[PDB]
Amino acid sequence: VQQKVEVRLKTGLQARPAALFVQEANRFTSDVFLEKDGKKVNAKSIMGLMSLAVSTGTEVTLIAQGEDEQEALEKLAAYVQEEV
Repeated sequence: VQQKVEVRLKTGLQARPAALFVQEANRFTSDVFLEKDGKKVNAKSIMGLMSLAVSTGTEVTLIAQGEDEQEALEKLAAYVQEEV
């Protein structure tokens, strides 16, 4: 089941946090995504990170279409815009 919460990627998933992002979204047994204002990709995947997630400042919706749909999507999107 897929849900996603769009957040501004203040992380812009460069590596430090975002590797952990991918890792968490990935922990989540969900087809996770990150959709830059709709431009979605597998959040836990290369293009999810490097492509969409890496777009620091984009209001990208972090999806999780898995066992931890809601869980994954919300905390992962949260993560992008929650710290620095």
